[PDB]
Amino acid sequence: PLCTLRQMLGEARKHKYGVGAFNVNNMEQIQGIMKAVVQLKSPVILQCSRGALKYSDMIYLKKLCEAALEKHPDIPICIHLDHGDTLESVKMAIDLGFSSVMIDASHHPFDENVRITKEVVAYAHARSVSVEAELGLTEPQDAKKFVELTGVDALAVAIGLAIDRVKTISDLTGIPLVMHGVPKDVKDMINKYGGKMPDAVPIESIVHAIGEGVCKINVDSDSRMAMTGAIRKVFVEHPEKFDPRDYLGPGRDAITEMLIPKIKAFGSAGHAGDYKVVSLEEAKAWYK
Amino acid sequence: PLCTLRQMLGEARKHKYGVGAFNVNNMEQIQGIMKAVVQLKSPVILQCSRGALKYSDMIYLKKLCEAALEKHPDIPICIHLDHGDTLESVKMAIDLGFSSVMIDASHHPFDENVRITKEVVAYAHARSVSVEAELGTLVQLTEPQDAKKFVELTGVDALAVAIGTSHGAYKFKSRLAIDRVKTISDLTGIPLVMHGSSSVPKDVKDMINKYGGKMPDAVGVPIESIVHAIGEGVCKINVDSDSRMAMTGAIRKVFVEHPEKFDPRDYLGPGRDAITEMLIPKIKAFGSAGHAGDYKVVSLEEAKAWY
Ligand SMILES: [Zn+2]
Repeated sequence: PLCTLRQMLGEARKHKYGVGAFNVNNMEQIQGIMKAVVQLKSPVILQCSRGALKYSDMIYLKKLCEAALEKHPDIPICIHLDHGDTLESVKMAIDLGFSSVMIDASHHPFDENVRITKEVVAYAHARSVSVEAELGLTEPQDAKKFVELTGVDALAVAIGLAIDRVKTISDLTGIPLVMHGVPKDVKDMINKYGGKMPDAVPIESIVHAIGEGVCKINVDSDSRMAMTGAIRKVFVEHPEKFDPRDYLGPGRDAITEMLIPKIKAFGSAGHAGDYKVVSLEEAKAWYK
Repeated sequence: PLCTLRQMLGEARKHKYGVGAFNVNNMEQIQGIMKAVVQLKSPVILQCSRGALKYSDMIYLKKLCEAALEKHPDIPICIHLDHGDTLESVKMAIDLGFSSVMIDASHHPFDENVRITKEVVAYAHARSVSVEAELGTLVQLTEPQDAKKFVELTGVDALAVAIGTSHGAYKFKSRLAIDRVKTISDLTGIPLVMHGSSSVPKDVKDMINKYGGKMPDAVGVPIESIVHAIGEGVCKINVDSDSRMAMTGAIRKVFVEHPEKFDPRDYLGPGRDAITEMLIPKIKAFGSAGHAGDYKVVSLEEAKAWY
């Protein structure tokens, strides 16, 4: 059922596991993600940026998310606006039926980040909708003050040695923390088949951080790369094929295969049935 | 609004135009088709084969079609099951909200085709849903007198005819039977459908081959031939390979010119736009442009009275 971020991450915090939050932009991406979380009976957060909403003209993505919610009634599913920039973007998402939003004003000075975030929280909490915010190396007492002044349900913090910082931020704020954004397999495949990926690019570190309070792990690039590597492989190996199902299907399955190990490591496997999901309407009571 | 094939093709037949019926399998393909028909203010048939519904777990495609219906309220849009094989596949499509279904029993002897088709017609007409059937294969070309008898015995709303086309991008080695079309049209009195009608336009094929694809001998139906058939009674023209080639060609181009890109929106976006650009002159040629505002669409519930 549609689930709030507050309830889904509160459960993860209480049982020391993290939930993957996967950016989705079209049908094959949502299908690849849901096959993994359903196979591992894990809750999931589907997230969409304002750009993803533009790409799908808003309505197509809303309807694909309704499809997931209907096809897998027993999986807690949070639909979340990633990297929201303004109250106007938040209103737009809540209107589409989202159950959570991120208001990212972390590039602003502290007081202005608080001002903008507070306004979003008032609007969202009145509808039962959860709010994630960010504060950007983060003094734990500054994190505590920010959460006190704003009332956000979750806090993305600048992470990095200092794992007791994560622990301290989690203990002082008392709320779920979020960790924002590269497999050899995917990387090698893309280059093998014509790609030119940056020389950029550790799971253990993420596991370590979950144990101290990180409850939401954002994954976007990895899925994009899995799909692209799979399509490039079909294009080289079978150049006569032109039906999109012939390369998007393999791309959809690469996403699922790349996600299974991650979900297992984050620890949310098996937890989908742990709690009765609270509706947005019943959630309004949490905020009085 | 959601429209029946009987209404949409009846208008097409009365005014001597044809309506493109485009297979869709996902979001970007629907978006590409809708942008073209909305630009041209034309009717449109979005069709989903049983394979497309498998690919989309049924519900994702049902919801994407709803998104199209909601986003473009004033365009008559028929949601049609392409190449249904059994009454069970037809009940499934109707349950998903479709307004039209094709029952293809053309590979069965005449009497069996008639029997399987009658079963579908009874269930579909009882819900106001239109029915397309096929007599002739694709090589059994359609016999005009037999087509007249089949329609009288089945009551279908539209008949797919066999005149030389076929599915796929390699329809000819380097033709067709359009004289039969007028005769079938006159004898049956109903809208006719032409399957395997992608044209494999030059722009699209050249792009695939320029950027690593291997389709040097792809050949489609010339647009002039389809325009001629429309003038003789063809009202629905099925197009699938052309959209597939357009998307694939555009993705291949991005992959070569910009090997650094790996976000699917960066290549499926250009894919979607290529479908739209490919469809615009085709829709103009079919003659359906500017006709989306011609009639008030009858709901499936009201359409039950027709039967
Ligand atoms: Zn066909």
